[PDB]
Amino acid sequence: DISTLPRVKVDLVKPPFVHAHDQVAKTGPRVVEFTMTIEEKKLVIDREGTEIHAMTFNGSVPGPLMVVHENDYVELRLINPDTNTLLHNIDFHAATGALGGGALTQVNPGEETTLRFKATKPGVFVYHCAPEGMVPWHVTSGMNGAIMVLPRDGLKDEKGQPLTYDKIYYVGEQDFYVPKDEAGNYKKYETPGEAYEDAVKAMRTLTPTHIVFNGAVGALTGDHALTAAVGERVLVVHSQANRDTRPHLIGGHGDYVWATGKFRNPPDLDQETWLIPGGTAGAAFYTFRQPGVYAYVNHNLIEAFELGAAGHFKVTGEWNDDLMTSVVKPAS
Amino acid sequence: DISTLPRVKVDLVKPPFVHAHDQVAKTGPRVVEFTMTIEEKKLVIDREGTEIHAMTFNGSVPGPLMVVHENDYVELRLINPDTNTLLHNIDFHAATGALGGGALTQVNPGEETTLRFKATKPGVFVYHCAPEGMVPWHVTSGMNGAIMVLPRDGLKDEKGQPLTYDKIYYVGEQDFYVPKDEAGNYKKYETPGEAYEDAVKAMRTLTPTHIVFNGAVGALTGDHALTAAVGERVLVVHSQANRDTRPHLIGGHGDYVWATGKFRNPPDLDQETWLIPGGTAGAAFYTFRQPGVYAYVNHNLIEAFELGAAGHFKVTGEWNDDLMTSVVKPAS
Amino acid sequence: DISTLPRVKVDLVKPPFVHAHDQVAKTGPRVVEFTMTIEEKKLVIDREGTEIHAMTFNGSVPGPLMVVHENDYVELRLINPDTNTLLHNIDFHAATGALGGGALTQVNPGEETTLRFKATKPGVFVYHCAPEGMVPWHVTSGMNGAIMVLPRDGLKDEKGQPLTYDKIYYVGEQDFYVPKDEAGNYKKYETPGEAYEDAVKAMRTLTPTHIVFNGAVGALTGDHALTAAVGERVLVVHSQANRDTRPHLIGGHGDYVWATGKFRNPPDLDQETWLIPGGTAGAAFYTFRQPGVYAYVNHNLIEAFELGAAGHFKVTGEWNDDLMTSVVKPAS
Ligand SMILES: [Cu+2]
Ligand SMILES: [Cu+2]
Ligand SMILES: [Cu+2]
Ligand SMILES: [Cu+2]
Ligand SMILES: [Cu+2]
Ligand SMILES: [Cu+2]
Repeated sequence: DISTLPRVKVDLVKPPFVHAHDQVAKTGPRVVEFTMTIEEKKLVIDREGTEIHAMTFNGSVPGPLMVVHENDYVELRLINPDTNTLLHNIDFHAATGALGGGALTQVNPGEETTLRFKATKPGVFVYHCAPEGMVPWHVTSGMNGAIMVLPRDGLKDEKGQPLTYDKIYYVGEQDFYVPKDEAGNYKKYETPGEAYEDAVKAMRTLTPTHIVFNGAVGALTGDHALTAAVGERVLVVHSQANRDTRPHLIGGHGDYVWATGKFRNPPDLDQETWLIPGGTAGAAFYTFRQPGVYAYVNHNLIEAFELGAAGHFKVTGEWNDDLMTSVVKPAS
Repeated sequence: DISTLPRVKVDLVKPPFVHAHDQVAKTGPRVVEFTMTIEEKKLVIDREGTEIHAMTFNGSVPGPLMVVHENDYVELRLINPDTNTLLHNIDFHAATGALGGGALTQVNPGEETTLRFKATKPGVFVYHCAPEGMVPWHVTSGMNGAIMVLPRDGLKDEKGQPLTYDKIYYVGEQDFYVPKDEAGNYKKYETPGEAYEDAVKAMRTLTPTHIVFNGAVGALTGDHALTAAVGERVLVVHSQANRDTRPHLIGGHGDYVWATGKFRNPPDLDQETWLIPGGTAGAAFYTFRQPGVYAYVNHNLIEAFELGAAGHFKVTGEWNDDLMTSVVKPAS
Repeated sequence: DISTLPRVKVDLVKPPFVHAHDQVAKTGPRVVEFTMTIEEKKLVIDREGTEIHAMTFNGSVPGPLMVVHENDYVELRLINPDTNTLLHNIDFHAATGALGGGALTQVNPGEETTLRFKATKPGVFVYHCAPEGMVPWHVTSGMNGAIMVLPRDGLKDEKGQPLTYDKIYYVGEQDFYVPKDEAGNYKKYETPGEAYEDAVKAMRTLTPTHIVFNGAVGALTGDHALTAAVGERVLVVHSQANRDTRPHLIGGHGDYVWATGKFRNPPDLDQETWLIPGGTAGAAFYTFRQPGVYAYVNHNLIEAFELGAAGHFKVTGEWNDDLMTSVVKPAS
């Protein structure tokens, strides 16, 4: 009887941060209540000032990471304010039935809905908007995020020993398909309906114009670089709702990686680069061993360094000359 | 001595259906006899009426699924009728030697050949035509299928317990590269030889114009939707002879997935989306838990919803409100 | 104390060959000394005579395979002769810290540097040049290779039994993005600086013009085909520094495959095709069972047969008619 279960309301946070949670379940199964408000907004996605009409969950690309435990119930109140122009919904890859909830959550502007589903499978999973006839447009406009369903006894390694993270970050990778004129400049549009056929044409090329982390070129750099300390165990959750990606920590590794994100499977060990298929979330665990700057990239290096799929970690602590040293510094 | 083994003749069926077979071998090793007739034919592949010259095994794209057990012999009689215009052959990824049989099966129109090979490795495997100098043209014109080699004691889960399916479907995913003029309209051709250089040019773009299941946009929808009942265990075999794909059951999961199709390996559990590399067949097992419509898609959603890589399951049975429910239906 | 360890100097060889090494470590940990000299040179990459300005480690594309054991130290002297024009460096995916060494190895023409790192994780790993602001240009101009870090007790199968190879080959797969004019012909450039923006434009299309093994179309064919004998156990290491690939041995299999290259993980068994993500090296082990010609390809068959990603094995020995035979040779 679900009415007899504890309810807990979660207040979500902006990626790449993640709301507070317990890795090992400190309660029995609960109904975990989330609220997200859809926001259609202009977003500047690159250094040139290219501005698109983004479709977001909770004002961000990606949408926030939701975190529950296996066999919790997820209850989501989805709000589509009358300041928006489009119909939206939500599909959870974690859920079973009704197109992941999409069939039950169609909200016109000025409407809201509440969906409840049982999180029966542990893993990281994509969620995204999926309105009938317009699915890839919404998804490639930013309307996706992820949900992590932790095993009730937390994460385990390939031998069944606990893996406990000290920090968790969520990197949502977004492929945008900004329509171009024949000279190659980005086109700009007066209404969503007037943009639609050109959006479809741009998507059909299958060639993204931008591939970004946390919604824009350089979003995870500078004052917004990810941080860690030598010796800290960090879990990076990475999602891509539409297109394959291949994350790589430049200077590091994925010590334990669930490339397709599902925690009943033993992790892959010692990965340099891992493939997260389009429509999947993955998770990588690493213990930092050296200080300094790391780049976290999609290792199609064109996608990383020309199209935007690169962020930074800044790591504090002691340098280990046993692991790496310059013997002879560059010289004539 | 192969002459002392039982022979069994199989009558193949059109995808997505699969010929009758036993999951657990009820006989010792056998010579399993198949016959396929090559058919070059016009096929309408989309809702616009785009018509291509398809090259098929047995009149279908994909070719039929063949099913044998490990250490059976597969004996194929391949017929190229004099009504065809091209040289064809067959390469089995399940076979060992002679380019998978391709070197031994070159049949001009009006010729036939019979190949026998030992199915030494259990899994789902691609087969395709591969004529010297013309390989990707034949494959991307539809001339591919798959063969399933079951373990003699049937499928097993990650712990070695039996997995028995109630139903099996074969989804062949086909990438077509229809030549376009500079305005972007599809070109139409008077002879294969006159089409060839433009086919090569179109392929070289590496951008398919269509990506379809069972040979056409919408082929697995409507009266031809896949079916199941709540509680039925379904195995979906999925092949792609040329290009990576990422299957996803919208509203469901891959409970047990062999993404690269080889049954000596433990399956991946609880998958949302799985990556089947180009030139591979994969297999996913799911037990339906909810009724209604499911979409089975390539989760590059542009490929699914704009280029054609989407089918439907219609599932009968009882709705489970514990797994999913609308708490508050969409309202103002 | 690293000064108390044995030092061993390795003399590298040109791919696809690999320098001599022991699979099982016959000494304790060592400092393994390598030297590579950067060479910028013109390379003809296709049958049409398309000539690019390649950037190489040691004069080859790919760079040579380095082979050490887990917990050895790798000491590399990198030389950038004054006959080159560009700044280069080296990033090892096997290393920990300083962007894989890239931050410590920036060498202008006329400079050299020596880097030492501890090879703490067993596997095959990519190395590549990665100069700040120019990374994908150098990598896609050929400046990448791989390093194999063997477990001290050699390779093991999924049950922990030894796997010993008789022969090893290194196949580096290179994606080139040769700039094209609007008619589609390759453009040719007077200086690197004058080529740069067009190189960037070509890369941004995300569509390689050439995808080659060992630096050119047909490099691993004819007198340079890979060789083996029936019954020989062969390990093929395959890297791709920028783009996903899907190797396949036509007529064979990957008996044991580490698709993402890391030997602490059990191998995948009986693979037809495997996915090596961009920025990764993988390794496949096969025991030949049939003589003749095999094709080793990227199984996007357009990439293989139109863009160049195909090589040959020539295998000597006895034909096994039990595994495959022509029953009825092609006839009217
Ligand atoms: Cu939406
Ligand atoms: Cu989805
Ligand atoms: Cu053919
Ligand atoms: Cu093939
Ligand atoms: Cu360089
Ligand atoms: Cu790298």
